[PDB]
Amino acid sequence: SHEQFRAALQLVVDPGDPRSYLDNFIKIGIVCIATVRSSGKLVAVKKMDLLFNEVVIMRDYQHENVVEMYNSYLVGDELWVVMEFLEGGALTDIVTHTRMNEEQIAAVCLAVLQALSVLHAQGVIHRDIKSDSILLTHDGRVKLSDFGFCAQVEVPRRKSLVGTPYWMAPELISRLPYGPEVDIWSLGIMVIEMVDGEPPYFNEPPLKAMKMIRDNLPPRLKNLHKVSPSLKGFLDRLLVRDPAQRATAAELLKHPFLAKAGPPASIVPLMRQ
Repeated sequence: SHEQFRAALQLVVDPGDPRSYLDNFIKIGIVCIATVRSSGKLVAVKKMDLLFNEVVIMRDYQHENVVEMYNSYLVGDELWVVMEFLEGGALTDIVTHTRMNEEQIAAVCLAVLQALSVLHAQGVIHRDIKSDSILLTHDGRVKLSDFGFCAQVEVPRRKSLVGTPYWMAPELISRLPYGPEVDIWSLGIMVIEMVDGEPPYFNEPPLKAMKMIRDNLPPRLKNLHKVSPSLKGFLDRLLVRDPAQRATAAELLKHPFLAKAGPPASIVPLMRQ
């Protein structure tokens, strides 16, 4: 915190306020929810009073798979963010108790990939890809959340120590320069999550795990006993230790595993329980 580091802040932010059109607020828990007098839509804000990276970077972007960040303001020492609110939860409330299928799995994967595919050419990297950063509509539509760790990359390589260890890239843990390909390794660990329910080494304290991520072969499935050879095949391309022999998002859409993705509706009954 500092009011000079908040100097390059205010500028990149709309002025005025939201409660000129928006009004019927209510603390819900996240913070608030208002209404649009023009239509009646409600929004959910997250108030406050680096992190630089969400505001500037993603204020220039919008995808149907990314919770839309509408507008940004502050009164005094307090930032107001209008945001696309959804009721439908995170994939973590699902993976942890029941066992998904390839149709549901395939749908979370390509959904996640539809985002990455444009976020990446656009020169940005999530850096915290895991089930926990995925949100769902009540209807069963799939989106990518939580860009509290992102950054904009001449400068095509990066090396900042960030994310969540059990999902991290070896090149990233190993302090070898990486690119967006890290986001690609993370998907596979989220895949292990969808099949077995947990990320590898999750029994371990994070740091030693980061060693075991560091110097063991790519992680293998404990299930497999109910695993179509196609999920292996897809899985088998994303868990590459050599960053360069690792498959690309552009490649993965063309993958036959993805013939099995289901509609939103096909996903709905997982949250229903």
